[PDB]
Amino acid sequence: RYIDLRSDTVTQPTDAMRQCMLHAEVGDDVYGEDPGVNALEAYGADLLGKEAALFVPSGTMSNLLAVMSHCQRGEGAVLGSAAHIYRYEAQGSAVLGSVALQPVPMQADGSLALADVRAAIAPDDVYFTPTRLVCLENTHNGKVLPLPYLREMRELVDEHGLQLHLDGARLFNAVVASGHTVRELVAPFDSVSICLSKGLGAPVGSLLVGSHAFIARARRLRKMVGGGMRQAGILAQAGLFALQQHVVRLADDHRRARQLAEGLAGIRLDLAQVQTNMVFLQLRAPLLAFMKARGILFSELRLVTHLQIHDDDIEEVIDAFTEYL
Amino acid sequence: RYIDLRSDTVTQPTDAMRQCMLHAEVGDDVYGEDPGVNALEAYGADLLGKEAALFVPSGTMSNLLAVMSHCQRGEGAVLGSAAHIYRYEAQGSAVLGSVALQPVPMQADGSLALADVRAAIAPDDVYFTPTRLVCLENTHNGKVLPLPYLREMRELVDEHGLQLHLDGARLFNAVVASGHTVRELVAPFDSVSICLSKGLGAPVGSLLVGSHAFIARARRLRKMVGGGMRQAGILAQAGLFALQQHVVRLADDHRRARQLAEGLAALLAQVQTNMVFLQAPLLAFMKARGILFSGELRLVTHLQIHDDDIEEVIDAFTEYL
Amino acid sequence: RYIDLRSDTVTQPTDAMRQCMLHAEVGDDVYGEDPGVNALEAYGADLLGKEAALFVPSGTMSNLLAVMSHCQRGEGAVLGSAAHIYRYEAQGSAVLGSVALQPVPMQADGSLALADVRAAIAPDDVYFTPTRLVCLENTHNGKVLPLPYLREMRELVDEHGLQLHLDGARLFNAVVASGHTVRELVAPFDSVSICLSKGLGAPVGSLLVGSHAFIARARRLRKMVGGGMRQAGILAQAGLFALQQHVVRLADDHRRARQLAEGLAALPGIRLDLAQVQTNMVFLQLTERAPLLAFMKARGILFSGELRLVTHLQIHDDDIEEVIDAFTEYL
Amino acid sequence: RYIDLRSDTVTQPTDAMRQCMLHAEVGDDVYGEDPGVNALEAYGADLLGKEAALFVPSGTMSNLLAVMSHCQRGEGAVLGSAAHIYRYEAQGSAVLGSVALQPVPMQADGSLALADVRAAIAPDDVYFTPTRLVCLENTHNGKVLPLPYLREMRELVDEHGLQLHLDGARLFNAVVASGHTVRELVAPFDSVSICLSKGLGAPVGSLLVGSHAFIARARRLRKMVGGGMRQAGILAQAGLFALQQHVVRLADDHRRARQLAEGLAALPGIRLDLAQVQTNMVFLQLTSGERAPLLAFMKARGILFSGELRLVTHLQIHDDDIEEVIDAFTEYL
Ligand SMILES: Cc1ncc(COP(=O)(O)O)c(CNCC(=O)O)c1O
Ligand SMILES: Cc1ncc(COP(=O)(O)O)c(CNCC(=O)O)c1O
Ligand SMILES: Cc1ncc(COP(=O)(O)O)c(CNCC(=O)O)c1O
Ligand SMILES: Cc1ncc(COP(=O)(O)O)c(CNCC(=O)O)c1O
Repeated sequence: RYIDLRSDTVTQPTDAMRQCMLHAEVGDDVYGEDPGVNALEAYGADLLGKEAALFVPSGTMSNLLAVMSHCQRGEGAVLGSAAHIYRYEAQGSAVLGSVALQPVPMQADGSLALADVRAAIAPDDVYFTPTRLVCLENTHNGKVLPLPYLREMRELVDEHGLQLHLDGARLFNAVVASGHTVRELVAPFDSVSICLSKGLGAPVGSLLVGSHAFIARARRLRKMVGGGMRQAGILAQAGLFALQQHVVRLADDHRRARQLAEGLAGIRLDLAQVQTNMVFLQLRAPLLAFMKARGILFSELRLVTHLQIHDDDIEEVIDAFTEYL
Repeated sequence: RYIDLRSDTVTQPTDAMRQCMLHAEVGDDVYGEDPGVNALEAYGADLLGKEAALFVPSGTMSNLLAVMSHCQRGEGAVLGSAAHIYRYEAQGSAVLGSVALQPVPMQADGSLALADVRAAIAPDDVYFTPTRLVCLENTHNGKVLPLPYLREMRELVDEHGLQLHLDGARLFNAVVASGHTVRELVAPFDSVSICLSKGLGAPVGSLLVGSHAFIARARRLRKMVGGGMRQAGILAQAGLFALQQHVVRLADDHRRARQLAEGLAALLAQVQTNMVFLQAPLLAFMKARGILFSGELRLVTHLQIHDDDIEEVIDAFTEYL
Repeated sequence: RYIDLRSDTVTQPTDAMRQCMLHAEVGDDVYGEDPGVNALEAYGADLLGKEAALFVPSGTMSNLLAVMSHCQRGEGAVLGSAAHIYRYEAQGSAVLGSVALQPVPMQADGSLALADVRAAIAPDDVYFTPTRLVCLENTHNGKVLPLPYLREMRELVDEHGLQLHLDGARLFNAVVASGHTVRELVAPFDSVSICLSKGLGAPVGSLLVGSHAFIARARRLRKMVGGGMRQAGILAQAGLFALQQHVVRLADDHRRARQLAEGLAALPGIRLDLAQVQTNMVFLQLTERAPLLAFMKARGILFSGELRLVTHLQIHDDDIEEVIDAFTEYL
Repeated sequence: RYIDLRSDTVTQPTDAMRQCMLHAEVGDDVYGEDPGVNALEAYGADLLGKEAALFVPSGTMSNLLAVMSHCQRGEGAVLGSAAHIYRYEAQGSAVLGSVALQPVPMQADGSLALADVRAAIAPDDVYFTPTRLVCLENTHNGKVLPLPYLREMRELVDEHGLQLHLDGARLFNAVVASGHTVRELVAPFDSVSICLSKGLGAPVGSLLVGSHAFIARARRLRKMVGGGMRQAGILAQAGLFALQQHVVRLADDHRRARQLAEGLAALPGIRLDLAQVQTNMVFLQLTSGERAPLLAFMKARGILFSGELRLVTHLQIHDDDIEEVIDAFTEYL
C-alpha cells in the first residue's frame, strides 16, 4: 500500500470504469469506424462547443499536434516559459515540427503579460516568418487562469490575426474550482487540449478539440507521428466515462489538497496557490527517502491529490511530516 | 454483417482477450510502474532474443522511433521504395526526424537487391553524412523473405558497420508460413518492430525490440512524439495474450487466403500468407454483397474471416464474371 | 600547369571579367540596395521570362530554396533518383526543410517517365500530405532534356495542380547544343535554377528565377539558411558579364568534348558511348579507374563510378591532344 | 551621397581592398583549392588561436553552422533572448537544424546570469535531451562583454561538460574598446563567429573558427545549406585585407560615436545613456515624439538611421558627417 502524491496521472481505473471498457464497441479508427472513439470525440466537441475532436494517446501528442496544426515550418508559437509544451515535451514542436517556440515570462496565475506577448509577436514580413499561435495553460501548476485576463489575450491575438490554443490538461479542475462552465472557459480558445488520464481517471489519452479544418490537419499529422490507433474505443469509452462521471468529484481532490496544505502549514507553503489538487512546498533527498520508507510518494516539492487519495492518507502524510520535524 | 477483407487491422478483441484486459494490472508507464507493459516488454524481448522492448500505440510509431534511434539528423536509412516506412508513413522519418530516406528498388520476393543497397550506402565523408541504417520488411505484402537472404543482408550491413532494422508488422505470419522459429528470423536484425494490432488481434499497438541502449534512445523519443502513455497495461496485456494465444492459428488465415486465391480460378506465388493480390464498379457489387476490400486489389484474411465467408466472396466473383 | 577536366566549376574569371568586378557598383543587398545584384536579378528574370530572380552563393542553395519555397513541411517533391537535388545536395530539402523527397527512376536524357511520376504523386487527402512539386534537370550529365517531353510533363503537372522546377545548372549548354532559346526551354517551368559558376565562368553563385510570390518566399528562406549577403554586387556583376559574354562560346566546349570522345573511342580498351556526348561532358569506362587517375594526375591531367571528363573555357585544342596522347600512352 | 548611420553593414570596399581583390588568386574552394580562402582561414584560425576556420557568405550561416555542429537533433543550446542567433536568424538552428533553443534573460552588457543558465541546463537523461551549448555575444548592441564574467561562464560550462560559442560579429570592436587582444577574448570559447562584412569593411562574409573536428562538421553542413562556393578567394582576400588593415581604425568609429552621442544628449527631447556608448553604436529615444517623423525628416536631408533609434558609425562616416546630423537634430528640435 502506497500513498502516491507524485501526480494525478497515477489514477487507476475504477471497477465501474473497467466494466464500461469491457463492453465498449470498437472498430478501426484509421477508417474512422470505431464507435467508441467517434462517440468520445462527438461528445467532447459538443461539450466544449467546438466543431470537431481528436483522440490521442497522450497530452503531449495532443499539444504537439495542436502547435503543428496551427504553425507550419518556421512559423512562431508564443507560450509561457513554464508551460508544459515548452518545458516538458522535449520541444517536440521545434525538433519535430520545425516550429519556432517563442517563450515569454509566465506569471503566478499562469498568465502571460500582454506586453511580453505583444513584444514577442513577429509580423509576416520580408525577413520575418510570422508568429501564428499563442498558447496558454489552465490549470497551470494547479492554479486557475483568470477569465478577465483570458478575454484580453483573445483581443491581443485577434489584433495580429493569430490563433489561441489552450493546454487544458487539468481544465476541469479550473471548471470545478472557479465555478464557471467548461463552455465559458474554452470560448475564447480556437483549440483546446484536455487530458482524460489525470484527475478524470481514464487510463490512457487526451482529447484535442477545435474547428473541423484544424482537427483535419491534426488527424493527418497524428498518422505521421504514430498516433493512429486501431480499436482504441475501449480506451475512448473509458475517457467518455471519465468526463460523464468523474468531473464533479474533482472537488474532493481540491478539498483533500486544501486539507493537506493546511496541515503542512519548517515547511514554507503558500496557501494562495492551492486552488485545485496541488500543493507546492519548500523547506531534500533525505525527506523523499524518509517518505519513501513510509510508503509515501511525491516529487519545489509537489504534492497532487486524486480519487485514490483518501482522508486517512492525508492525515498519515501530515503525521509523517510532523514526525520528520 | 460484413465480410471485411480490407486489412487484418480490423481484427476485434476476442471475449477471452477482453477478459484478460479486464483483469490487467496497471500503473504509470512513464514511471515504468505498469506491470502489464513491463510484462509484455520483458516477454517480447525474450521471445525475440533481444535485450529490451518498448510498447507503442502504433506500428508507424514503432518504425518512426526505430530509424530515428538509428539515424540522427542528416544520416541515412536505406529501405525499399515499396516499404511501409517509405510509402505509407508520411515520410515521418524525414519530416520529423530529419533522417535521409534512401529508397531502393524492391524485388519480387520483397527483398532488396544487394547491389542496390551497396550502391545506396553513403560513407562518412567530407561532404557525405553516412548511411547508418538498412530496413527490411517481413512480411512484405504477404510475401516471406528468404532467410539466407536475411543472413546475407546482415553481412552487407556489417561490412559497412551499419545497423539492420526489421519491419516485422507481420513477422509471425512469416514465422508460421516458413517454418522457421522467430529467433532464426530476427537473429540477423539489430532491431525489430512487431505489430500486435493486426493478425494477432490485439486492439492497439506494437513492440519495438532491440538492445538496451537502442531502446533507451527510442524510449526518450517516444516521449517527444507523444507515445508516452499512463496505464497502458490493459492494452499491453492484450498484446501479451495475442502473442501467447494467437500465433499458431495464423496458419488458418493462410489456409483461407490460399483457398481464396485457388477459388478465383475464373476469368499465386505471392500468396504465401494472408494476402491475395488481383488485377470501382467491382467494389460497388462486392460492397452490395457485404464484401469489403482494397492500383492493385488486396484481399486480407484474419481471425474474423471464416470458411463460409471465403466461398461467399468466391461466389460473388464468379457471379460477377 | 594542370589540364583540369574534373569539372566546369574550376573555371577562373577572365581579365575582362575581373575588370568588370573591379568597377562594380555595390550596396547592402539585405536592404535591396546593391545595384549590381539588382541588375543581375532584373536581367536574369527577364532572360528567362519570369517575374523575379534571386542571387545565391550556390546552385545547391538555389535548389534548396526552390523546393522549400514550393514545398512546406511534409509536402512532396518528385525528382529523379539521379538528380543532383536528390543525389548530391545531402538531401537538405528533407533534413533542413522537412520536405518529402520522392525519387523516381531517371532516364538517359534526364527525363522522368510520366507513368512513374503519376504513380508517385500523393493527393491532398485525409492521410496523404500532397505532392506539390516535380523537379527536372537540364542538362543532366551533359545530356539534353527533350523539349517535346516538357510539354507532356507540363500537361501532367497542370492536371494534378503541381509546380514545376528546373535545375538548369548547365541550361545554357542545352541552349547552345539544341538550338532552342533559353526562353523556350524554361517556358514550361514555374521556377528555374541556373548556375553562373560553371561553364559561364563567373567565380561565385547561381540564380533562382520564378514568380514574385515564389521569390519572396525564397528571399526570406535565404536569410534563414544564411545566404543573405551584403555587397555582393561584385559577384553579381561577374555573373552578368558571364551571361552576356560567355554563352555563345560554350559551343567550343562542346566541340572539344566531342573531339575528345572521338579520340578516346578509337583507342582499344576504352568503352565510350558517343551518343552521350551532346555538350561538354565525356563519360568513359575502362575494360581499374583509380590507377588511371593517379597516372593522369602525375602528368598534370585531372578528372574523376564512371570516369567523367568536363570541358570549359580553360581547355584548349592542345590540351585535348595531350590527354589523347596520355590515354594512348597508358594503354 | 547619403550619411548612412543605419548599420556598419553598409561599409563599402576601399580602393585598396578592391585592388587586393583584383589580384586575388582563386580556385575551387569545394576542392579546398582556393588559395585566397585557404589563406584567410589559416590566418583567421591562428589570429583567434584555434585549430581551423571556415569561410561563409554571412554571419547568420556562421552561427547557424555553429549551433548545428555543437548541437545534434533535439539537443539544447542556451542563449540570450536578445541574442542575434535567437531573435534575428529566424530560429534557423531550430527550424532547419532541429536544435532546441533555450533563451534566458540577457543583460545590458550582453551577459547571461549564471543562475539563469544553470536553471536552463537539461542533463543527459531518460526523458530530457541534454543541453550541449551556451552562446554569448560580443559585442551586444555595441556593449562590451566583461572579461571576468567570461571566465566565470567558462567555469560553469566545464562543470556541466558543455560547449561555448561566441557570436563575435563585432568582436574586434570589443577588442579595440576594451584593450584586450583578440586571443585573450576568445580563449575561453570553443568556437567563434567573426563578421568581416561590417566595421572591417569587407563586402561579403564571415569566418567560423574552432577545432578541426568542429569545423569538419561545419564544412559538411555548409555544403548542405548551400554555403559551398567555388572561386570565393576574391571575397576571402578582401576579408583577409580587412583583418590586416581595418582593425586599428575601429577606434575612430568609437570616437565618432561618442562625439555623436554627446552632441545629441545635449539636446532637449533626447534621452540618451552615454554609458551605453562603448563602441560604434548610439541608442536614443525621443522624450517624446514618434520615431518615424524624425526618420523621414532626416532622410530628406540625406541622413539615414533606424523600436529604439540606433545610430551606427563606420569607415564611411566622417567628422563632418557627425556634425551635420547633430545640426539636423538641432534643427529638428
Ligand atoms: C499541463 C500539462 N500539459 C500536458 C501534459 C502532457 O500530458 P501527457 O503526460 O499525458 O503526455 C502534462 C503532463 N504532466 C504530468 C504531471 O503533471 O505529472 C501536463 O501537466
Ligand atoms: C508492414 C507494415 N508496417 C507498418 C504498418 C503501420 O502500423 P500501424 O498502421 O499500426 O501504425 C503497417 C500498417 N498496414 C496497414 C495495412 O496493411 O492494411 C504495415 O502493413
Ligand atoms: C546539375 C547540378 N545542379 C546543382 C549543382 C549544385 O551547384 P553548386 O555546386 O554551385 O552548389 C551542381 C554542381 N555540380 C558540380 C559538378 O558536377 O562538377 C550540378 O551539376
Ligand atoms: C551580433 C550579430 N550576429 C550575427 C549577425 C548576422 O550576420 P549577417 O547579417 O552577416 O548574416 C549580425 C548582423 N547584424 C546586422 C545589424 O545589426 O545591422 C549581428 O549584428
